[PDB]
Parts: sequence; C-alpha cells; structure tokens
Amino acid sequence: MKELIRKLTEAFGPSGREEEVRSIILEELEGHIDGHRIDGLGNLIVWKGSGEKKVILDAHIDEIGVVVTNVDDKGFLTIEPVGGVSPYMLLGKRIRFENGTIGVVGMEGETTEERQENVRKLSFDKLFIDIGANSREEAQKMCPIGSFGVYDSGFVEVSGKYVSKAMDDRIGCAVIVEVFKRIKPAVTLYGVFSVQEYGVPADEAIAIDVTDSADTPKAIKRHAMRLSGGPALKVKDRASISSKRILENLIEIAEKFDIKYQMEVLTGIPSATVSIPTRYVHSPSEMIAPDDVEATVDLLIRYLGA
Amino acid sequence: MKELIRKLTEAFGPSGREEEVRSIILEELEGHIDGHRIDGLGNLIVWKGSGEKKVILDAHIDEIGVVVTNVDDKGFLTIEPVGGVSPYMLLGKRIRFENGTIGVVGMEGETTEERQENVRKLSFDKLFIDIGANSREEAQKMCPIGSFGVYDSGFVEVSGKYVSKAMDDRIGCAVIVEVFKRIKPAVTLYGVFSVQEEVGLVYGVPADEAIAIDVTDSADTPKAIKRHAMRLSGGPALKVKDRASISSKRILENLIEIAEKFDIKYQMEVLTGIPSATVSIPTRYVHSPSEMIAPDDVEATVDLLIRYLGA
Repeated sequence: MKELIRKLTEAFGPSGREEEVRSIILEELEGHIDGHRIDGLGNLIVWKGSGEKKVILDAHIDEIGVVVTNVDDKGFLTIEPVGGVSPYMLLGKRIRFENGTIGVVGMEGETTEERQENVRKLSFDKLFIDIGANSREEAQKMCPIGSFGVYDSGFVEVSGKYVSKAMDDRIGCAVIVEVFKRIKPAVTLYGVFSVQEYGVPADEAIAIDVTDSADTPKAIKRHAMRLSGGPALKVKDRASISSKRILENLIEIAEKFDIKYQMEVLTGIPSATVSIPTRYVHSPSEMIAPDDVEATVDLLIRYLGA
Repeated sequence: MKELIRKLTEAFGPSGREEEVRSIILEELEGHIDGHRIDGLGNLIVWKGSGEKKVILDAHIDEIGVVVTNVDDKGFLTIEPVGGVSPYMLLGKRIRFENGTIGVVGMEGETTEERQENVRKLSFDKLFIDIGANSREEAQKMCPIGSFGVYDSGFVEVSGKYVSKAMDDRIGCAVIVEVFKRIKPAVTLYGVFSVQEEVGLVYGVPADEAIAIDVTDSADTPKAIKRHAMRLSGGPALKVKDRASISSKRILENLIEIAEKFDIKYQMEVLTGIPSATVSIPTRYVHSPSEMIAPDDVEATVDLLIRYLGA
C-alpha cells in the first residue's frame, strides 16, 4: 500500500478541486471495479460484486487548506482557513496552489515586540502568503481571489511509520481502494469517495475515517487510541439497534480472524465507523502505522468477502 | 427562470435541515461559478469574476415549518413551530416530512363549543398530526421526535403569478442564482446562501458592498389602505433604512440611478460592518402555503443587479 498512500496523500484536493484525487482513485481501481459514476456534486461512486446485501464504504476526499480572500497592492495574499487549519500550523510554512504555484506564509509585525504580541493570540488576519509577486496584477494572474491552497509537504517514511499531509482522509480512501483491489465480495460493495463539503440504496454503510492517536508525551488518558492498536471501532450513543449490530459484527470478525482492534470510546441507513489512529492530525506531517491500515483492510475483507 | 423557482421553492429545507436546498443551488450553479465553499456556520459561498470591487449578494435558504415534539399512544404527533408559522395556517393542511412521510393536521375538540372555543384562541398544543400510524412504535419509526416538516404544497401558476411555499426567501436565492447564470461580472461577485439563526441564540469574506435579496409584504390586497405600500409588478423594492451609513446610502443611490437609466421598474420601501442595501421581491401571503409573486418583479430585480454589477 505504500505507493498507493504516497499518491493519494500527495494529490491536490481541497474542497471543490478534487479532480486529481478522483483520477488517481479510478486509475488504481481499473480492472477491480464493475463501474463508477461521478454525481453532480462531485462524489465518486464505484461498485463491485452482486450479492444480495448492499454495503457502502465511505471516505471523504477533501483535504484542509486555505482560500485566498484578498490581494494587496504589493501582491501579498490574505487567506482564510478551509477546514481545521490552525494559524500556528501555517507560520513559516509553504503552501501549494492548483497550478503548481508555491507560496510562503508570513506574519505581520516588524518589531520583535509586535511579533511576540501577535503570536500570543495568532489570528488569520495577521497572516499573509507571499507568492513572489510584486504587484496585485502579477499575483492575480498567478493566484486569483478564491484560489485554494494546500500544505506543500509530501510523503516520507519515518522509521517504519508513514508521514504525509492529508492522512485525513486520504488514508481512508486508500483503505477502500485496497479493499476493492483484493476482495472477492459476498455483498454488492459500493465505494463512496465523498466531497463532504447518496443515490445508492444500501443496507449498511461503514465510514472509514481517522481518529487522533493520543500516545504522545504527557498523554495520561486511559482507553486512548494508539498507533499499532489496530482499527478503531467507534462507539455511538444514540445508535439504532441495526447500527450497534454492525459494530458487534466487526468486533466478532476481528476476534474470529485474530485482527487487533481498539474501541473508540464515547465522550437512515444503519452505519458504523472504523478509524485509522493518526498522530498530528491537521498538521503537514500526519503520521500512521502501516500495520493499522493493513489490519483495517483485512477486517473489511473478512467482514464483506467470500 | 420558472423551473429554477419551482425547484427551489419546492425543495425541503426547514431551519435546521437545509442540505437539499444547498445541493440544488450548487447543481444549478455548476459551470457558472469559479468556486464555492461552506464555512463553519453552514453558509454556502460562491464566487465569479475578478474585478477590483467586491460585492456580496445574500439570501437565506431556510424555510418555516414544524418540528415533532411528542408521539402519543395512538400514533398522533404533537408539533411546535419552526420560524413564523401561524397555527391558523396549519388547520386541515398536509405536512411533508424529511423522509417523505405526509401528515394531516387536525385540531382537538369534539363538541361544537370547544372546537369554536379552540379555534378562536388557537394554539399549537390544540393541534396534532395524523400520519396514519396506529401506535407510538409505528409512528416513532416513521416520524421520530425531532423530525422536521414543511408545507406539503408546491409550485403553481395563477394567471401569470407564481404561487408556492417558501417564496421567503427561495425567490431571493433564485434571483442570485439567475444573476450568476447570466452575468459577465465587472466586479468580484460573491453569492452567500445563509442559514438564519434561531431567535434568542448566538461572513468570512471581505467585500466592499453587501446586497441582501429578501421578500417584503405586498400590501395591495383588499382593504389594505396604507401609504408606502409595496405592490406586485411595481418592481424591486429598494429599502430606505433609517440609520443607514453614508456608505450604505451611496449604494441605494447607485441602484436608483441604474434603475432610472435602464428603464427598470422599482419602488422605494420605507418602514412604518460592510456597507449594505436591501432589495426585496414584493410577495403576497407571506408565511402561508401559497406565497405569491409577480414574475416581472423577479426579472426586473435580476436585470437591476446585472446592470449594476456587470460589464
């Protein structure tokens, strides 16, 4: 799965501009699916198998980023966050735009005191992006207002862990692709790669997401999700009887096929959530353990295969 | 523009559950916008054009409706209003719920005395909804407590007028969508399709002007004898706000000159942050299942905005 994860996480796909992610998913899936369609909103749906039960696997394809909301007379860009990007995560970072344009995030403030003041309550209105332009007209030609940017960081192996941008939720997309690549389905299996800001009848829906891995220094919460603890199965409070049955089925599959799993504890179509534990979510260096990803693929193949 | 208005007014989108309206707006705008996003509050923002002046057009997407608050042993539903729904508008009416269920609104009272007494001081606790269930369990599965409903009434032409539910403010959403479909912008044009906040509770884009597209009561029905009355076919109603800023008054004067220069009908409405103006569609029977507009007012409003914002 290494190369699949590299391609999906490094692909450009902020909200509304996910064409490259869809193309990679379809290229990886060719020869492994029976059909596909892209609805009016941009959701990619694929399907395989013919069993009587219909099951949806859903992961979202958007990644967090920024959107340009203004350009000044010297060509510097003003931005707002798209998704959960913290302004502290952007200081000194490079941002990649759709056409390959790279920008540098700076912070306002000339004196050392003003900068110390701005970082103590850092706000997006104190940030700007420098794309190397010298005027508004130069910047507009490169990066018009309304342009989306993403982290300019890529995939790297860190002593057996995988680190990239957009593990949330490209790792969920990767799991679904790998399931379709390997499975001999006992159900009719739909893969929904949603834009998340469907037209398919189904009996069950399983969302493949990420959850925060709380195993870094000074984490003292019991029942914390951790890397290499396996897929995290989500406990729901207001869940219907049918939703809780999906969860119990997955637990039974895990124990019967000897797959490690962990329970993510409480704080229309029946549904369950399976999550990949991830460190540093919403940073340019989200980190997963490949054995958790492989266990999640195995879990789904054994639950849905025959 | 008729089909756009039909689809928007008939769409399911009570305050709290406006997803289907947002999807229709985006599908209708496909190919006519440069981008879109949803902010934290759930507001849908679209944009087109690259001019130096930034203008927002704003309309809200939620409609009035009801919410199920209880289910009795015989399957009958209790409801409370969402937004400004009068119980008098619900008597004998059919309600459509999110999952497609249709319910009938009835009123308590068997004696002709308490019925007459109930209807002269009508409250929501005297109303119930019949969804055809025979027990609590059946009704819970069809329409659980917390479910939202809207008028089960649709779009109809009435001798050249348009009549539907939720003209307030789906006709404003329709104006903005149609502007985006037609316009070659001289500005950077934002469309903001907003959700209204519940009374008692509580955009991301910098811009030079914001223009709200709303409905205003058309006071041209029998026995309405008030001056300053807006009328159907009198054109867009330009709001004269009492405490308007210097910059907001400048926009209003701009729109008047545009309207006068291009022979666009308009009427001035006087009541009885970003510089802003309000442009309203005259509407009869607001908050009823049969809100009525004149298509020429809607066309004139789109024309006004295009002349003001387009090159």
